Amino acid sequence: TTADLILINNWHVVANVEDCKPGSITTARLLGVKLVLWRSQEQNSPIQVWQDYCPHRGVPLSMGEVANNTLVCPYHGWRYNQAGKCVQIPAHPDMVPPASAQAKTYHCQERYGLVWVCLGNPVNDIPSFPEWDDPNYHKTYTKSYLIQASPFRVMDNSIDVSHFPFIHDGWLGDRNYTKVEDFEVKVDKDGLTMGKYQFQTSRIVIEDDSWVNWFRLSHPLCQYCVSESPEMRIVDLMTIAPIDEDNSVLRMLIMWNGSEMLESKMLTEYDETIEQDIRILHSQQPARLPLLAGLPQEIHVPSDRGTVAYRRWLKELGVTYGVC
Amino acid sequence: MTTADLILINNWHVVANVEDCKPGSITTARLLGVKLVLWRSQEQNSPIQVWQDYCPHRGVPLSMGEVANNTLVCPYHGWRYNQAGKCVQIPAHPDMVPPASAQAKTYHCQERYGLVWVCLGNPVNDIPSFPEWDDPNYHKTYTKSYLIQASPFRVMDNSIDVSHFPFIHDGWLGDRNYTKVEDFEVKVDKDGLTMGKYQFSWVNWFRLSHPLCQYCVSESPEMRIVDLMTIAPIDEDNSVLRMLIMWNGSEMLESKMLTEYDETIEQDIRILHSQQPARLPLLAPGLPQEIHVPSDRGTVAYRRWLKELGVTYGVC
Amino acid sequence: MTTADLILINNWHVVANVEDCKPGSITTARLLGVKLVLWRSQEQNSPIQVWQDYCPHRGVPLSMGEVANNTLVCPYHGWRYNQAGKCVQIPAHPDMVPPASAQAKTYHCQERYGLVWVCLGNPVNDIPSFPEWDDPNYHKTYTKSYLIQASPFRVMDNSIDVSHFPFIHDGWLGDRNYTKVEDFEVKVDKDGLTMGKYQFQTSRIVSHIEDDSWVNWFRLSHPLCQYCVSESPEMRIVDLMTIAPIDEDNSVLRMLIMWNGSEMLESKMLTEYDETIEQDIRILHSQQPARLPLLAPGLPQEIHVPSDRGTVAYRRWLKELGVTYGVC
Ligand code: FES
Ligand code: FES
Ligand code: FES
Ligand SMILES: [Fe+3]
Ligand SMILES: [Fe+3]
Ligand SMILES: [Fe+3]
Repeated sequence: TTADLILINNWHVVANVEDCKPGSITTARLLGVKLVLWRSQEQNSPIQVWQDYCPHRGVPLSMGEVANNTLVCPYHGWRYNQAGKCVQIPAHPDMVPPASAQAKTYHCQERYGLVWVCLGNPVNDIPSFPEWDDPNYHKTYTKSYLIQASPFRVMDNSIDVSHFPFIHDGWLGDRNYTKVEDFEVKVDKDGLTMGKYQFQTSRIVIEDDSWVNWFRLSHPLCQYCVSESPEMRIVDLMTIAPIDEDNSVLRMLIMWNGSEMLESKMLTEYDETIEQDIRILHSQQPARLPLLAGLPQEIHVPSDRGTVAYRRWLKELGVTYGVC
Repeated sequence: MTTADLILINNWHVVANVEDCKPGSITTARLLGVKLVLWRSQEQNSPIQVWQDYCPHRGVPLSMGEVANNTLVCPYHGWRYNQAGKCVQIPAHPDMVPPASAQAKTYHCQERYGLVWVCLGNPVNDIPSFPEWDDPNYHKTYTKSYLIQASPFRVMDNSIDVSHFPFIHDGWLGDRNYTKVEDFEVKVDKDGLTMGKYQFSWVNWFRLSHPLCQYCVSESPEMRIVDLMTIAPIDEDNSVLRMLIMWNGSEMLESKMLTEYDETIEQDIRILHSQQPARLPLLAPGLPQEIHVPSDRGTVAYRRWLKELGVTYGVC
Repeated sequence: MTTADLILINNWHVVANVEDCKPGSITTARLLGVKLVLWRSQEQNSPIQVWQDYCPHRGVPLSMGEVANNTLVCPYHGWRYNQAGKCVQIPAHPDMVPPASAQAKTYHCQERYGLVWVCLGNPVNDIPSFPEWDDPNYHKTYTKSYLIQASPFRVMDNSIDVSHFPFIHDGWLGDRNYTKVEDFEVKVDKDGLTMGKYQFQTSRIVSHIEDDSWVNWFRLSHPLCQYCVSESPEMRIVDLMTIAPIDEDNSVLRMLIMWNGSEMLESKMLTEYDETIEQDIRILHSQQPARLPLLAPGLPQEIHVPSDRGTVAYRRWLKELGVTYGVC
């Protein structure tokens, strides 16, 4: 579509590396752009991420096939090498393909088992995830969640902490303990950091009903969360793929230093609470996130200081896509 | 799809039947482009609140919450709104007095004839009158609601139209062998529009003081039937039709009367859904202009009335 | 919606097959954003009327009515319209003189090749010619009608294209081992767009295994109809493809197929066309932008190679004709 600079020139997860097998074709959408992801059959072949579009007659390349180290358009069989250049036009086998015959290619990097894509010029680093190679931690990935809400409303809901005892009653919050103690938030050059805050709840992951959480966003659509009890530490990297201004894909990478056998329960806790959030996200109007300044204007109370700082951060960053 | 037409925004409109709103219940409706939430506390005889279905904190519909004591509680962070619409409790800050702006947008609501009437503006006009409501010799019945994909003014146009009876209502209100329409009278003054007696047996007349409500009278030597038809204007292109039917014959006719009304309402809806343009064409304006014959005098009068009232919503 | 393009409004378009308009029948169609009603009286050999599907009294579709004698009767108040579209009876006022405005909007209709052609405007062009129609050497069959969510001009672009045969029609109209496209000529002139004889290699289900060299040729005098001749040393197949432009983004494709060979080939002829038409539709539905891009020195612009000379010439011809509907 018509996204902004902090968005176009940043890295976004569009797939799990396990989604992209050798010789395979898959698709995604990012910032209004249709993407094709493909790999040759070679062992550990790299992933190409291109705009899903043959410039000859406008057919999606994802409808084609991988042949050797090339992607072949189904309509007239033009073949594109790994750099996106047309190397063969079958109707004219002795013709040099015109230089214009080329797919639009994007930057792709595999990191944390996720496929990261930059549609522009990649001036930012991929967000840090310190536990990735820590041998004390195990990992698991949630399924993806397609959410009919603005990506910035999706992240707003993930920075929100006061909703835990209501839509997450029995999982992350306690309807008996609704008060939200004070906490600190700072927005600097490291992005947005929400400081330590304690909340009363036990988790399927029992007398352990005191958890201290904090989180950081260096990237407005990624969040690194740390949730700690005396017994265990759980971290997660949530990535929100902005399909367009009104639709999102949520993925979460979870790591924990307890027993590896907790994996099933971890995925259940996250699945339950994600779907609880999605019920609210789908209902919110207007769909795009209102920035600080028909329907009434938003109201803020002190426990909204982090979601207020997020709206302020988005404005300073110059975000206009998916917001209002 | 909202309106500034005063005759619409400053008027009363039926949005529900009172039996639909039990104590402790939450229901939804739409009126003139606005999403409404209707709720009652669980105490007996509790009043009906009708609000814009929206929490001003983070934009969640209040209808997704729950009724607790005398309050409607938003599901997202549990802000509690009392029957007057004021937020009385913000659970994250139990000792804080909520901001003055933590307020639901509330609308006027009145129960009359067993229906829930709502005014979204200033209630300048009054609810249409219905004399037989106070008459112990008349039984009453309510049709189900009918959702119609047509402009509410085209819906009312079809109810003022009387020459179609022998065609789409053949066998029920008309007879294909008697198609000629005899002369009848219609006047528009500032009591509204009033169809003079006519007959296709049954002698009928009707009047509208409200452009989307109709009071019909149908009389025979045996008995007389009155109905109050109300057309809820959801937006410019969608309507909810209800009828309140009263009659002074045997009460056991109810099942048949409901069937006769159901048959002919559905015959009308088949026409209403097909008509183009969707908005009602007013007089003197790639589709040709309307044609009028003498038996259209009532629907012509209706188009003239709507122009004098200044209607622009759902009309062209 | 509608178009002011004269080449489209003042031209003839197929909207139905004559077999779907029985005496006494009412059917519907849509053409260039206009809703049509097609009807016939019960009489033997009655003509087909094609009118705007609209009663000017209160705006009801006349197609919801019924045919009575030689009139179409609106269901709402029973106004009766004769074959010329004039209202002859207003039942509420049986003695009145119906106003001149009580008249359906009527269009030009003409049955040819067993198809119903309609002109919404002033017919300055003729229905395209299909010489084999009157040849008793030739058998005929009609495909079913295919609703396609693509611009009618993209649908025709795909039918002018020949280099795609060995790919999406591999095993039917081409061979993945013979993908080179021989040279051929194209002309845009008084006749419209003509692709000269083009030889390609394939065996086909409608002929013998060794009959594996075919020669195609086609002419469009009308930008949404195509007369195509496909010939081998063993058989000659001709077809008249017609694309009904429902609106800018939706089309109805019909094909009338004739061949000079055994009448028993009919089932195989319909199988081949159905299989290849559906392969073409899979591509058509995927193409973006939806409207056909014209020539012009967001999405990257089209590239053209020499075997595109016919589809390039088509884009040039459409601009020369003044087409703006369904093109970009
Ligand atoms: S459209 Fe891709 S090769 Fe022609
Ligand atoms: S959205 Fe209603 S309490 Fe926060
Ligand atoms: S709308 Fe056709 S006769 Fe009245
Ligand atoms: Fe949550
Ligand atoms: Fe009726
Ligand atoms: Fe084809």
